[PDB]
Amino acid sequence: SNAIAVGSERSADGKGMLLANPHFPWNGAMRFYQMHLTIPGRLDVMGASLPGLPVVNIGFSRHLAWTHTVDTSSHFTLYRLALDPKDPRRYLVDGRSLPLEEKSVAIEVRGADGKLSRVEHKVYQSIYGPLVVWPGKLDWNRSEAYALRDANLENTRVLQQWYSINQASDVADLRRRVEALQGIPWVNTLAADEQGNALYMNQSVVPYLKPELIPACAIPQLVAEGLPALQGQDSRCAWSRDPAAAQAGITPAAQLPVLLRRDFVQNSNDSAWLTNPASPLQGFSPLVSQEKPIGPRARYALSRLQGKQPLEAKTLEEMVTANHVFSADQVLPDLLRLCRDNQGEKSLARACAALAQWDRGANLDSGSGFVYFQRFMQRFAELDGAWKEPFDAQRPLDTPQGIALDRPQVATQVRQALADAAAEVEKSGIPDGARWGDLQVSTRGQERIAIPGGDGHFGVYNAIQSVRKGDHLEVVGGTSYIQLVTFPEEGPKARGLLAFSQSSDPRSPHYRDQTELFSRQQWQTLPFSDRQIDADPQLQRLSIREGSSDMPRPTGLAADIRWTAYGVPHIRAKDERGLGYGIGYAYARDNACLLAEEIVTARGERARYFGSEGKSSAELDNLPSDIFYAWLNQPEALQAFWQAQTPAVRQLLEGYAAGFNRFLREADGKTTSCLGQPWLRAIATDDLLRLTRRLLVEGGVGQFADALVAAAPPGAEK
Repeated sequence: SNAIAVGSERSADGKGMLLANPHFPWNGAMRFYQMHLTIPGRLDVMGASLPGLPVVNIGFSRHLAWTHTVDTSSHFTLYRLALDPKDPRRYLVDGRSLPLEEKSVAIEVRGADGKLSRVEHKVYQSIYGPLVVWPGKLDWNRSEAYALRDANLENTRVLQQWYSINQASDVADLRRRVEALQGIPWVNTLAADEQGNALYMNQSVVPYLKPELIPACAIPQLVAEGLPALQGQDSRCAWSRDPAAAQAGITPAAQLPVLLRRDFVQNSNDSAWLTNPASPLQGFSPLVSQEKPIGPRARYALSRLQGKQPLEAKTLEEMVTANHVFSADQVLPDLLRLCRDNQGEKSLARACAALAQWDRGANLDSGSGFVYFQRFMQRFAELDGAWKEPFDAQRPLDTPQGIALDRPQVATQVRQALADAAAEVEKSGIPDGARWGDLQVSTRGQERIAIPGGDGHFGVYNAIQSVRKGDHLEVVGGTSYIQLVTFPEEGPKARGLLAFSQSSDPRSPHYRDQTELFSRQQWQTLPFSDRQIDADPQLQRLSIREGSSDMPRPTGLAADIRWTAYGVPHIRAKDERGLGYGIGYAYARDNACLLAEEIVTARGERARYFGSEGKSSAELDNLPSDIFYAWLNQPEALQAFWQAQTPAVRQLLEGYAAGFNRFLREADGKTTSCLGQPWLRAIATDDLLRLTRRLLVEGGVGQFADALVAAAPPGAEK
């Protein structure tokens, strides 16, 4: 993801400005959805949300705009267990042998003969949490095992936190509300307001270790490799408690990175360190933020942001729409000289021709030199000491740079890498003169739409990730909800797109209408004021209600919904229950089948409906996925989560479930491709809690779902 907030000292109008370019999946449980929420007098926010959540996750209001990027802080720790020498199912803490707890979950599996069979699976747990096995790295033998403690399993505040963000007035209010609750699971927050403040916060839920414990409690070999691993045989390595923290064991808000400026702040998934290089952020826990070389996207952004010239909205938009492959700036000059040094090497002629004509872009009409450049860079990354100027901590924005062609060993390996890359490109089936837009597409029914952009690891700010499918590259994730917000006199001016369009259902009018615009890179107004909404010739309006009494006076659930162009709903209600009612109904109209599928996943019922050979939209096998979510979303966990919700959040969720179900009752297939399927059914608030918790652990134990399912104690092997 990318984010840039510009303040009064650098903006062309002297006010705040925000570019939100989150990079997220184009399908599944993290597919963004645009909506505008209003409870007149006290809530008025617009942006995009994630499936099943009745709050705006990235968006803007009258005076404020905010967005998020995945951060580099740890949101869990691994614990290396010391096993009981007498018993591999017991482990030692302060030399005392403790038994592992055993939790069995039962999964129903649809077999080839259509019958259901029951599968029982044991999940072993320690005082820290479940055991995890990565064969060859985190084993469970007779000496050691590994447990995982996820900090967000106890974060019952996540929905309250975004509802609170949705009510924030300006940057200072937003900061207060986030630091007060500490409900953000695993993202940075960047924001700008009309008075020209630009805010960066690494304010998320992070395991807390007092500084004196961190070197003693770490596992050096695992930490050096990138895992937050601690000594689990020592009770002194438990997360530290500080009553200023909102949650037992997490890092107090005052110890997390914050930068409040009036020039700019930026983040492209590196640490807090170089958010703005004029004020580096340093001295934090390694669980929080480290001074690691920035990736090419952030290096690109900083190359465009530094200096003293004022920044216009158009400048930020074109940082996305230029599709510049910034990694080429570092190697392509040296690479093209090697090409000029080896004319008549027939093995390099096509590659060198394509790389020389190339516009250095990932545009629809960029030539095949992009493909040659990608395959080369995949090999260049594996070479040792091939940079002319290696990374230099005192030049962290300008290094590494160039190829060390003057060393004949580097020259030999680089030329071989280019030959191998050329061979791979030509081995694969791609026409002569094919262009990048001819290769990378998003399928919509039986047709394709050409998609610009390229992988973010090549320094394309418009990051697009794709996989080979048949004859093409199918987009699976990247640029998603785009929002560029400025604050002129009359109200917030928001511009952007939802790259993959509002609806995942091929029957919907809003299945590919913004994707056509994304292909052409034509961003649109995001209408927010009543005047803007009223000016839309596509405007449609629906009022819905159901429930208690209903008279001699207004009772029950009620919402007013207006849709503007591209199927963007604007939901007005007098309370949270009515607001949720409108959200659930509108979301179901566009995405009922998606939500039903993701609820099956979060209920651990994939194998029941689809058998063991299928996968979830997260690409986990159905039965391991079911085991994980049956373990994650046990009744006791859901009940405790529900009991911790505020009245307002409970009401939002109750309304959402009722509005979703209202659409299902009335649907006749106009926009719903799965009517009649046994897994498309009425939902409950528990189902929304299952989705919420599934999202909660995406920064923690969820990433280890396969490792949890694989964790079993050794037998009698040598």
